[PDB]
Amino acid sequence: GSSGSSGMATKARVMYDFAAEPGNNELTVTEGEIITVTNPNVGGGWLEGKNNKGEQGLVPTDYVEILPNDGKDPFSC
Repeated sequence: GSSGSSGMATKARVMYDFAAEPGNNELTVTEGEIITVTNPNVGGGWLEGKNNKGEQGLVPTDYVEILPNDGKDPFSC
């Protein structure tokens, strides 16, 4: 029926409101705002996420902490 245990659709929640300079390879996000993770492993401790607009930019993993996915559910409790 389904495919994948953890899932490919990774999500991350912003802990602190971060701003990206105009005309830069960075993305602008806000605290509480969630986005789609595409490249969580860029190189150095950064990740690439896309916004509703469809734009992609670099964001400091220190500002946003990726959230886990639905892990293998436990057997009949």
